[PDB]
Amino acid sequence: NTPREVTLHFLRTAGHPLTRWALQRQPPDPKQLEEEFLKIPSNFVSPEDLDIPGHASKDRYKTILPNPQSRVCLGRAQSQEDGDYINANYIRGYDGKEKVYIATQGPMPNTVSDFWEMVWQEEVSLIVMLTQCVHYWPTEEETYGPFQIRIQDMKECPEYTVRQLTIQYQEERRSVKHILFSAWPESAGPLLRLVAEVEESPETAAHPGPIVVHCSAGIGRTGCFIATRIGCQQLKARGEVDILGIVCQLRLDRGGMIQTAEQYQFLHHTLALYAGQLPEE
Repeated sequence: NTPREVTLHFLRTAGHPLTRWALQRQPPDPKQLEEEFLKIPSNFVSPEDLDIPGHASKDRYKTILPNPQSRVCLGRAQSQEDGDYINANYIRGYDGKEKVYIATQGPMPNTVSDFWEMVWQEEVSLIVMLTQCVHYWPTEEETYGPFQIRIQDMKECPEYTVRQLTIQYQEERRSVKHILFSAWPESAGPLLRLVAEVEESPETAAHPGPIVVHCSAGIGRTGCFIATRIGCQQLKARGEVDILGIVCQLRLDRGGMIQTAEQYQFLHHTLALYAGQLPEE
């Protein structure tokens, strides 16, 4: 069978379930975790696999491309702009539940309207931004294509900034919550606090929409955050986590999720911290 079907077979059958006790008390050593990560195929799509004319000006990186099986197709809200193309994929969440996250690259000045279009059509109530990219949100009030965004409220937390945005499209207004994480990491503390912030965030849309997560390329820091979230959900609900199975399921939705083995080993560390933080009850 073809190397492409070898890739698909590995990402569907590989799994290393770890009990809450094994993750905390006897975890795989870094050498084993590194070999395990290196076995996982990147699942990158080549420019030859996409037949979407005029997409290259929309991409930040020519090598990092959205998988066509699960990419986000834009609607027709924009007039001075044809094409349904955005560098973004739908990500399955806990138990392979459909469209729980959208992993996307950092918006370029020419893709800012495309980004706000996605937020509107997908009924997104929450955006998580991971950084240490152009500012696509206004300081007070800006118009981006057919969309008007206004800052309603802004609070400063020791680790992330929370903005309450209102997106306006003709007669319709929607509320979107925006969290900007600053420290991305040295420690996993701030990351679990970010996850708790996401967990405490109410749905503000008519129908539950996916959570937009981005960094710059939308695969590295984006991939860790989503894997942490699902991993926390596995530990809370089951008492075990299959980290290898999570990463593999991510690679199927978007190629290249989690770039480095350091990120893989930190992922084990974060979920180990979370396990100790669970109710006693």
